[PDB]
Amino acid sequence: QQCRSRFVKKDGHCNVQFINVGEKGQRYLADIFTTCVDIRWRWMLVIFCLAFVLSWLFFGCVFWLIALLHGDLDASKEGKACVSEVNSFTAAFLFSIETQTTIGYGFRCVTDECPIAVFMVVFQSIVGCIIDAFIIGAVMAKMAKPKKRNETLVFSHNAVIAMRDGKLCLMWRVGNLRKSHLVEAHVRAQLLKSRITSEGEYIPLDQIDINVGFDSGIDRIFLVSPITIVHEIDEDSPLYDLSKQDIDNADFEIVVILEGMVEATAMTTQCRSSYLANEILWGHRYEPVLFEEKHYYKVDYSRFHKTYEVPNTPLCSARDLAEKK
Amino acid sequence: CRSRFVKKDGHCNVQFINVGEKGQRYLADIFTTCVDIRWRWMLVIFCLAFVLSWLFFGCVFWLIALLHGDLDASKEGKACVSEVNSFTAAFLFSIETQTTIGYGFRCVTDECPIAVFMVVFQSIVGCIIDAFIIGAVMAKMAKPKKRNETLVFSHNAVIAMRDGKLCLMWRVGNLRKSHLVEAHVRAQLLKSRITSEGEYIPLDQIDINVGFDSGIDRIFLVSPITIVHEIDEDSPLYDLSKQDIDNADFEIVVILEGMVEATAMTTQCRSSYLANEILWGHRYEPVLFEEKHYYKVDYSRFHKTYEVPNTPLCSARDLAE
Amino acid sequence: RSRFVKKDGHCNVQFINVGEKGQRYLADIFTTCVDIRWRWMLVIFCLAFVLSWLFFGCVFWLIALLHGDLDASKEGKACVSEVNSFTAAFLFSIETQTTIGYGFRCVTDECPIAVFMVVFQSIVGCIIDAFIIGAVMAKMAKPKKRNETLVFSHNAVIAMRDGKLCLMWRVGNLRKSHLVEAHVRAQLLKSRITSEGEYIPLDQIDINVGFDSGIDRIFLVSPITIVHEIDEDSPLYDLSKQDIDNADFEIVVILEGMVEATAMTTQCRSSYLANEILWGHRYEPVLFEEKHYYKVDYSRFHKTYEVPNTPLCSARDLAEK
Amino acid sequence: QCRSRFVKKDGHCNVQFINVGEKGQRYLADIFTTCVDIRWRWMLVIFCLAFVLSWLFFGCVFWLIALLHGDLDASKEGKACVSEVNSFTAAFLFSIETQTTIGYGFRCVTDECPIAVFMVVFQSIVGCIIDAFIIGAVMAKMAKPKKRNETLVFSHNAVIAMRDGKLCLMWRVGNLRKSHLVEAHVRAQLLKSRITSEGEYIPLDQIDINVGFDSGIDRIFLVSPITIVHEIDEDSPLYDLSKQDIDNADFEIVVILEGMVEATAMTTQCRSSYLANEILWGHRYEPVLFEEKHYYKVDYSRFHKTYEVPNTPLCSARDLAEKKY
Ligand SMILES: [K+]
Ligand SMILES: [Sr+2]
Ligand SMILES: [Sr+2]
Repeated sequence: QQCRSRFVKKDGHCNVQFINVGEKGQRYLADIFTTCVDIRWRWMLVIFCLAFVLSWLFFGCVFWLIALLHGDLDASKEGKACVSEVNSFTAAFLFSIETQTTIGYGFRCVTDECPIAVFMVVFQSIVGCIIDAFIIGAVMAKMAKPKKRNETLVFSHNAVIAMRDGKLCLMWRVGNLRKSHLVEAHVRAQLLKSRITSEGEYIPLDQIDINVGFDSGIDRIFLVSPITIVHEIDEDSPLYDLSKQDIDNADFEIVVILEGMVEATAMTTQCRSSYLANEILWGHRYEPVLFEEKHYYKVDYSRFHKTYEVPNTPLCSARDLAEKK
Repeated sequence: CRSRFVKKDGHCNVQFINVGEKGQRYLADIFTTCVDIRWRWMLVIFCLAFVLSWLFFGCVFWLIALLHGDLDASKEGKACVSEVNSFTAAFLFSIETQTTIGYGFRCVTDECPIAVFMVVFQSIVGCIIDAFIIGAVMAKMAKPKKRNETLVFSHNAVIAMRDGKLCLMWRVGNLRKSHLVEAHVRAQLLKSRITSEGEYIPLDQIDINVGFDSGIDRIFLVSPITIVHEIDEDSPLYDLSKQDIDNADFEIVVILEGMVEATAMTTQCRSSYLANEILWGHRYEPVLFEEKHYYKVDYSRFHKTYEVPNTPLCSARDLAE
Repeated sequence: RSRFVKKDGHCNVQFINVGEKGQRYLADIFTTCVDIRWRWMLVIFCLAFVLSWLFFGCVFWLIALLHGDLDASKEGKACVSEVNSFTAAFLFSIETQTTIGYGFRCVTDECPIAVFMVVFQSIVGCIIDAFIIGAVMAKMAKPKKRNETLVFSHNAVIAMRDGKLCLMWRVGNLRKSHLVEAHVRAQLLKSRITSEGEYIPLDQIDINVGFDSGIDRIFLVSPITIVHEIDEDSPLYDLSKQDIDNADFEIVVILEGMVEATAMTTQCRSSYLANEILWGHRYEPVLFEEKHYYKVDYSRFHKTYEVPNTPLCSARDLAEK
Repeated sequence: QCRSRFVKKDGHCNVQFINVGEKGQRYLADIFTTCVDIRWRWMLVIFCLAFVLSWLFFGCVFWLIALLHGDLDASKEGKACVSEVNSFTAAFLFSIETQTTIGYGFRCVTDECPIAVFMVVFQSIVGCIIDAFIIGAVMAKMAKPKKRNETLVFSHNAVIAMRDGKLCLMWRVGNLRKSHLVEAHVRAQLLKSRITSEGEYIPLDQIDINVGFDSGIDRIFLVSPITIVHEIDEDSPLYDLSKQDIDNADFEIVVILEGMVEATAMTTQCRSSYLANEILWGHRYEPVLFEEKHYYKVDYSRFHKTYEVPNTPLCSARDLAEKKY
């Protein structure tokens, strides 16, 4: 048994990667989009709250400092000056809130007594506008543009290698839950092996192909109802020599690919799966999915992941039939 | 009289009965929720949500104001949020503050630390739901949905003589000037078969070689062109009689795939011909509008054909025998 | 003979009657915003929004005069502290829609309908602002549809190479950006009559440049020539030099390509007309070596010279016969 | 030794194109290109200066209309359209209030100035217009991903190997991050300068390397770094090369691995080559994807290294072809 070396659909990559050079640095150099991917709904709101609240507290503190520096402290008696109608540090609170949130309560109005105040408040306003633009841009970017949803495609696990049209074939079918059929639906079949070269060397992992009809052009299936993609057996095929004990006591991963174009959005969907050692039940044909009605046709998934029996099949190897000249 | 898997265009029968796995959120409350609520009721839902936000905030301010300074009225009363004597005062205060309106008729005074705390929280709330609503209304101008406008198939298809053999033919019609990039084309035959071992297979799909290996499938489409399918030994329509053609045992589905300019939408088109639109003989009337500098076409006669005087009926391998 | 059907070389096509299925339902916003393209839409929308301002000003003025004709001043104040009905209401609407809190007038508790009405106008104003800002964002962010940076050549360069006849065409890229998944095609347009004796005004034939062999996906950083070897499968296998000059066959080339950092599939069309032909010509070695540096220069791109010696109509005859 | 790729992507290292200006002039006529060229180095200052110059222009025009008509013409009587301002700073601050929609109640306008209301409604309109322009400009960079990533990478060291009774030009490709690719092409192109049959010096030209385009083994499903075979044959143009021929001569093997990043719309691809000596005769590759006892973990520490094969034939392809018979 192996039960690894595949994408995380069944089992998985099993503790991905190992200690190496890494080179996955400068995360915050371009974290504009990665953070929006990672932050998630859990604490984005509090991130914005804390960032922008500290943003106006810094400026409120500097207004408080300049108010202490100039104006009232020079002469508290009479002294027509700035910080009118407000006092202390609550003055800084209210001024910062009114100016940042563009609220016009009008209790405090700066004047010619503080010529630096106009420059200070205009710089504050432009910085606040920039920060608001950043916030709204981030919220827009996370909400609408990405679409992480691809589960409407499903690969039936149970599969069969058996008789068909006078020859042998191993088959697999796909299903969908809703409408909006795919466009340019490819299909592939790859087999995981371990080999030793003729010169002599241990190759740990090897990829070999299964001819599902790439050169015949029968791969672009128009999928509205489940269909069983098959593979005829021949001497060119790498599986012409397999027995029951051979298939049962040896492990090979038939990884499958159904990369497809979902409707509308330009997200290239792609699904992966494999059958490890025993999911292929020899001599177990498939059942009809017919749900015919007098008026038109529909179907439900009340018979998936099962099989009908066949008692009369050549219980032998693929080349055994070729032996019978 | 069969299933007719062809989708909405032309004949239409596609659906599913039982429900699998659906949920984890309204439907997305992310983007499909905005998709389904197009035009109707989305403005109503969000505007009622926002006005209920004002109602909640103003109710809280009214409660805190009546708790704080309403008890000692008619005796000085230098409490916070002055100029309040009823619910309407605090309600309109919330209206101004959340709409960042600076009327100034309202007041906040000092020594009311809870008031400023709630003011900053409600300001943040107003800002964040303003961002949410602007992002939501943005999505209306995000996905352009179209299934027409320089892409359509033909209501008429026919099998007829042509140089070499009989051929199934079909054209694709257009509306405007715009062209198509990577124009695929495919034909599939749906029928029923029985395995030699013996078992009922009502559903079987076979391919029609329109020249996938020969490379004649990417058509530069500016005027309608009749894609044709030759007849050979590999084809399943090698020799069938008139009873076969007027019988209903096969269905021809035709599929086109393209990408309109200045967009990333993989447009797909599907059409059907069961047993009746295909006719024996006949020929398409040419679009013969070759004139001076005035270059024109007209699809007024697009869906029509005429009849050949005399044509062979069977032929096939008659020369060898 | 002159019914050209391309776009970038010369000529075009037009449509008449065509059933008129391309009728706008005004349900499309992106196309409407694209069509104007910064010409007059800013003016259209600013006048739309200021007429909304005037509508609101008029309705506030009407309600004010409704209350104004009742109290007639010299009473317990009013809902709005103003005397000039039109100007005060207009400025009130302006400042409220712009969130300006000048506060020269008041609100009072005598007009709850005024509170309801200002709530509705604030909602309408925020929705309209969101709509306009979203439209501007959608139009500006979506690119201008450049569709350039790839250029074709002038005339067919039918000549000899490696002892065989061949047509060649080069491609220029003035910028530095490269292409991904660059296809290449070549279609010949002509007129044909079938063996049965019927007229086909327009017929397309393919000119393979490497399909089914893999040599069509060029990695384009230096201007490279694409050539078509002459074989039996080629249509113009052997024919006189005078007739091809008299002939009006049209060669159209397609260089579908993907430009970096986008999702738009570019495509280019060219014009090679048979009325002018340069038989037996060869281009210039654009590649120049600069010791430590390498370069090419497009000053001689649209130029070719003549080989002093070249076989004429070197067919199977006189080479095997 | 002319070429187009030295060791790595963007390895042109030459002069920019000259004598062409047909469609490379109107750089500023576009907005997206201007946003792409500019970065956060100076954008803050650009927006700041634009919007503050709008401020100054509006303040100046309000001050000019105040001089034209108002209270300063006849200082007596309170009949004026501003209850304040008789100074540049006050008018500027009023312009700031109007632009940033603060809402200070310190000043207002009188009904006898229809110009004033016309001016301020145009003021609000243009304020909204430039606010929308700024927010869209700042949005453009945040949402659309423009940074280039290098999750996939080639191998520095490549070898020519005597494997499976034939000869190959072995090379493998590594993936840094865990993410996978969709529709993974692979190509190999030889750059050379030749002379035609009649005797003309052909400039730089490209020839193809048959990695299995027709056999269909090019769409590799990449979760473990896998080598690429070539299976040198008589049809290949590398047959006549000998042991010293590769060293004395030179040739550029450009490799492209066009791929699709997960859940996006970018057709990423990478370019690399080997000049004349990076290819080592014989040699093999260590099991970089070494099996770990529990499950699969892979270390790339030994990625760019090779193991010296004890004994392999050292001759040309024609030599082995003739030695066979
Ligand atoms: K092929
Ligand atoms: Sr605002
Ligand atoms: Sr694409």
